[PDB]
Formats: sequence, structure tokens, C-alpha cells
Amino acid sequence: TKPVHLWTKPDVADWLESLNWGEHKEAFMDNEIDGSHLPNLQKEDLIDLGVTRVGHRMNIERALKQLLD
Amino acid sequence: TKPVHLWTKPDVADWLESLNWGEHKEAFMDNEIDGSHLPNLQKEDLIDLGVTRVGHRMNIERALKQLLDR
Amino acid sequence: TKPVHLWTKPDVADWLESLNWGEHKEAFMDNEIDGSHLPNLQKEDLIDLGVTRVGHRMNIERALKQLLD
Amino acid sequence: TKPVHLWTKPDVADWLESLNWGEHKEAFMDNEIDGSHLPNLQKEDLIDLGVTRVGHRMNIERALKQLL
Amino acid sequence: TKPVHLWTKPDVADWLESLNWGEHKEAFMDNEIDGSHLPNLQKEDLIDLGVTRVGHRMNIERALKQLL
Amino acid sequence: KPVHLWTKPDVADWLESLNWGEHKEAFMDNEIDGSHLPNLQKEDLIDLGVTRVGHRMNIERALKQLL
Ligand SMILES: [Cl-]
Ligand SMILES: [Cl-]
Repeated sequence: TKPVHLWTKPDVADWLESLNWGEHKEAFMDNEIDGSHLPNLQKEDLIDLGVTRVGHRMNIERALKQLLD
Repeated sequence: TKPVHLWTKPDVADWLESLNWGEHKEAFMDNEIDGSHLPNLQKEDLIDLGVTRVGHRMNIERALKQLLDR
Repeated sequence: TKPVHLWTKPDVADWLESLNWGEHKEAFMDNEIDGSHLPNLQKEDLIDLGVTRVGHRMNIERALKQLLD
Repeated sequence: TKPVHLWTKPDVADWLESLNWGEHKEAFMDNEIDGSHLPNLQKEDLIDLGVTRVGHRMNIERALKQLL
Repeated sequence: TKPVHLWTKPDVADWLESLNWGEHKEAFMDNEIDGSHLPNLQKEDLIDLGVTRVGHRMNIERALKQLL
Repeated sequence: KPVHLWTKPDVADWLESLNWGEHKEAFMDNEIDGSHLPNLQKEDLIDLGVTRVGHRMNIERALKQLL
């Protein structure tokens, strides 16, 4: 399995789609988010990426932290 | 009773109604608040969820801390 | 290569181009960024310089570390 | 969205791949094609870039104008 | 993994070991430190818990700020 | 199957079996089959997209055992 730190920008878009978060793939792509960034995103980054719903963002944050395992 | 961390989004709405805070049901549901979020909500989160009255917000903050010992 | 602390303002523009970041030349030049400033550039500075896209900004922060560290 | 006129040479390569036209990334990269050029390429430019199959080139020309 | 606010006292012990700070397990255990307390510990709490070396304490404070 | 008869899909299955599926596409794209697998050197693996150092040495180790 490809490790997260090597995921490309399309790999990140595929990850979002796998979790039914494709609504954010355009913003993540336009902001050039790849796997070297993904597990290190903070609350303010996700707001800048258009993730605004409180519980929704906390869910994404949780999933992001899990990628560190 | 169900532990807080397993509360669904409807379960959280039920909790708000139990404490006569049903005015915030819609915002909590639209923001997908479930029990895995409740004890970690901070002032700014509550403001984003429409809890703007000062003393009212403080009362909710107290009830959230209480979830840690229920 | 010329040491970074000696880089002129055009030297910083060349570096931006060398990494396909020429879209930021005008802002860096207008703000008078030279080599003596590159080790002091923080996130807020880069945002002031027009680097707003999230992953793109973290890519520039990474390259600055690679250039100087 | 990043405007086309600011696409870098890698951005153009990624665009080619995205449309399964990756066979031409090397030529576009070697010829320093970026977003400032992409929407202005003509038939003869595309031929110089290795895009020789007729219908295939016509499809790229169609996409290049939809970038606008 | 498990959210920090749910961590039991043994869970906090496991976290300390995971960062090679096992010298502080029994003190954290005896003081009944669990996840509900962990992120809110201050300098004087850590000193009360036996975390005395300056840099070593700053390192623990940094990790605490990260689990939160 | 013996290794030197492995098809391109056979090599892909091998990578999958070792949870190295991230290299399926490049190995398939580069037309790697059993007749090539044993003769792959460090620079061939790099050309095939194998950049993690220790991981690459793990693959090289398995390629020898494949013999
Ligand atoms: Cl062609
Ligand atoms: Cl690799």
C-alpha cells in the first residue's frame, strides 16, 4: 500500500471520494494538497479549504490524524 | 444509559431537548454534531453553532463538562 | 552557487522561477525580498506576499528550509 | 481555481495525464509549454509537439478551446 | 486512536511509555491522571507529578499541546 | 508457475501478495514480467518508481529469493 506521505494530489482526491467527502476534492486540489500535507492539516487549514460544518470538520480531522498510524 | 461517545446525532438532539435547549437542535444536526464531538466543543464551536447568549452558553459549557462524569 | 545571504532581489526571482513559482516574482520584487529575508519568512509573510493556496504555501516553506537548512 | 494562464509546466503535464494524453507530456515539457501557451497552440504547434494523429489532434484542439 | 478524553489511567500510562517517559507512570497513576486531565496539565502540575528537568518538561508540554 | 514464465498480470499478483500493490501500475506499464523480474537492479527499481530506500532493499531481497 502506498504510504500517505507519497500520495499525489489525485491520490488525496481519491481518499476524499472513498470517505464520501468528494465535495472538498476541488478545493483540496486547487490548494495543491498532497499526502505530504494531508496528516498535518489543522482546523484553520480545513476552514481555508472550505470545510465549515463543525462536526463535519472534526470528523475529517479525526480521519486525518488516523492516517499517522 | 448509552455512553456519550456512542450518541448519534439524534441522541444529541434528544439531549438538547432534555435540557430545554431544543432551539439548537437544527444547528447541531446541520453541523453533524454527535457524541464524539460533544465533550470537545469549545466556546468558538458553540458560537459557530448559534449559542450566542453569554450566560446561556456558559450553562451549556458546564453541562458539557458534566458529560465527563455521567 | 552564490550564498543565499548574498542573493539580490533578482536572484530570489530566478529561484522562484527555477521552482515554477514565477507567479510570485512581482510580489516578492515589489516587497523587496532579497536573500537576507528568506530565512525570516514565516507563514504570515508568505500570505502577505500572495502565497495563499494551502499546500502550495507549505511547499514553499519546505523549499525554503531545504535552501537554508 | 488556478487560472489557466498561470498553469506551470507540471500543471500542463498533469492536465495531459488527466485526459489520458500522457504520451505528450515529455514533448510538452521539453518544449516548455505552460498555461500561457496552452490555449493558443495551433495545428502546426501541436504537430511540432508530436500530436500527429488527425482525430486525436482535433480532440486536443477542441479541449484547448474549452479551457477558455 | 481512542480519543484522549476517554483515556483511562492505564491508557495514560501507555502513552507515557510510547514516548519513553515511563519513569513517570507511577506518579501519574498515583495522582489519578487520566485523559480528561492530560491536555490541561500546566507547568506546576507536571512539577507536582515529578517532571523536573527543564528541557524534559518542555518536551512533555509540547506533546500535550499536540494530543490537543 | 515457475518465475520465468510469469506473465505481467502474474507479477502484479505477486506484488499484491506482498502488499506492494503501489507498484502494480508502474510494473505493468513498464511491461515487467517473470523474464525481467530476477534481473532487476537498483536503478531499474528506481525507474519503476521504487524510491523508499529500505523498502527498495526489501524488494531486492525478495527478488533474489524468487530465484
Ligand atoms: Cl499523436
Ligand atoms: Cl516507493
